[PDB]
Amino acid sequence: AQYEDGKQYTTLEKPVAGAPQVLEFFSFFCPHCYQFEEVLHISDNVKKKLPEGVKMTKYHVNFMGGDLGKDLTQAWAVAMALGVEDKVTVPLFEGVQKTQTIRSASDIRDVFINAGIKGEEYDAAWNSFVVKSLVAQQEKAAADVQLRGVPAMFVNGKYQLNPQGMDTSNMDVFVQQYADTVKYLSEK
Repeated sequence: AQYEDGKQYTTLEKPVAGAPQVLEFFSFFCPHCYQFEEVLHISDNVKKKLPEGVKMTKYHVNFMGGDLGKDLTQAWAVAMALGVEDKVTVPLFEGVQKTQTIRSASDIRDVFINAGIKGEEYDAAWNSFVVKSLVAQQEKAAADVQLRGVPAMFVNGKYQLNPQGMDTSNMDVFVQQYADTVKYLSEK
């Protein structure tokens, strides 16, 4: 065919019931994730091709960057709770990978302050039980597909995007092929 299991995607031999429709995993420590967000705008181009009613989920992971990795998963939980994903994603990536000015939870906090979230409300979110269960969700979803690498995308709890099986000569063409694959899998 044109889309083949093992080629643009793989199939989970252990499918995950009740999973988010489009589920993306990343780490602010992850170099291809930086590309995916900053150069390729994968998430955004996928959304643009997704059908009516399809919700998109993105979670952070713990298995990169040790102690700071976990802080970043909690901070992403804070970002999701406050709905400020689009204001911190770029400075977190650049603070971790470009300028390397993020070395502690306090430096992560600074990024939110500079993006205009108030100290009081950041610290309240950070310590909140709603953020705790939001961290729990991120971990459980990763555990469900027994995730050992990022970037990763899963469709309908049963298909996993396979970007190595796509041409990378042209970055634009790579993205469209990627988003079209997500759309195809979505309609399966």
